[PDB]
Amino acid sequence: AGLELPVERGCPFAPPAAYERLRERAPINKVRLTSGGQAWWVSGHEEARAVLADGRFSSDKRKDGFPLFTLDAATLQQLRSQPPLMLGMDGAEHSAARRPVIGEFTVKRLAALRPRIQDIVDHFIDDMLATDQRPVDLVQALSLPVPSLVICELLGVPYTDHDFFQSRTTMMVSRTSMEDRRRAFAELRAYIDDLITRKESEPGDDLFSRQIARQRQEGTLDHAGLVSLAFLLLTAGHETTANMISLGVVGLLSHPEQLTVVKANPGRTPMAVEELLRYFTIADGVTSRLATEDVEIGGVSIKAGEGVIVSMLSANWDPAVFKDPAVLDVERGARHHLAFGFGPHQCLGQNLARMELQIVFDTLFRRIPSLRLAVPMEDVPFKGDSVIYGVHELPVTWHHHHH
Ligand code: HEM
Ligand SMILES: [Fe+3]
Repeated sequence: AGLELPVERGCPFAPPAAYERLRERAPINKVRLTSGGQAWWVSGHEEARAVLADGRFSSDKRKDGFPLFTLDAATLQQLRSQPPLMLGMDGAEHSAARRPVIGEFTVKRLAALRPRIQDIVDHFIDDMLATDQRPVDLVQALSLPVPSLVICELLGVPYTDHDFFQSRTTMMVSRTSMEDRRRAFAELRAYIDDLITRKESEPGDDLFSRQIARQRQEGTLDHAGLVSLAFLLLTAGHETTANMISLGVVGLLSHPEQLTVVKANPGRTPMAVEELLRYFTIADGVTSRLATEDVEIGGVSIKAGEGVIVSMLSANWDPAVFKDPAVLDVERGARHHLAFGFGPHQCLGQNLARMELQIVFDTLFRRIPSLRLAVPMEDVPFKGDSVIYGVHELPVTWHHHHH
């Protein structure tokens, strides 16, 4: 297996065959990188947690040797042409960047947000129940607009702007035209920049306001840093969630017995959302690291300066922790999944995500119980060649009845 990673996700109900055969060989294997390099590939679940929690495996893209797995040469160069992202800093510097935002995702904080989320979901579910289309693309009706608007709600954009925020955000993930996206971000970075300025003078009940207040009361303002935060949040939480919604439906639909459980008792939904996250693990290899020291792990001696890639999808399908990992079992209480990562960088909005999905799945199947795929499974175009797994478009329908 001189194989060169990454390997495309060809089947949405089983990870690349090569992945399993790699784990069967060892918890950690040195692999070939299509990008040209070479790096360590962690397939074992225990080792996955190990590295992701071990600070010796840096996430700083400013370091020579950082793996070009999910990164371009140009993408790496861009990151080295601006301040580091939270997703790219270590220890103290990281902590300092995360502490001031941890509060925006507490149980209480997110609790007050719930209603706003429900309303957004209900709205689009409505728009669906009134479409003049035979088949409807669940991706453009639900998947995309929901996470984006939920986030702008969080940041604090006025309701009177949802349409704008929805169109630019949606285009920033456009499939065609590298310029449309560029033009999308552009118009947004402008909106957000001024929106914040407005907030500085007469705030409200949003993240922006609360942030501007802390910086003032604490040390001093950082307009750019705040503008940067907004995008970090939108960026790391829009497509991931969207794709999770898409795959969540397809997964639930392709497993009736499981869908009935969720549809029968909504209290079982939260645990179902966890199984769905493990099952698909759409962030698979975004957890690339750069060893800054020599480390003995997984029975392998990793030398400093070498790249380390943690495969979350591989860890979440590790049979040594998840009995029959190949089966979609909403019932299993198997905690410890890594779809959200592990360690210092574990997903900051993992709970906002859990909330969205939970609300989306319940509402969707409660309001449109007979929802089914408008086309055969093999026809649904999955984003199997994308860094973050998902589905390009998902045609669907339901039964319009009479009494
Ligand atoms: C919906 C599915 C989502 C998945 C699967 C997901 C997954 C992840 C993963 C795996 C990481 C760690 C990456 C690494 O360590 O290199 C991460 C980080 C992060 N995610 Fe998400 N995420 C999701 C949604 C969100 C949402 C909704 C937000 C909030 C807007 C969010 C905010 C973040 C932030 C800020 C980080 C960086 C944390 C840090 O640097 O310490 N994520 N996410
Ligand atoms: Fe009726």
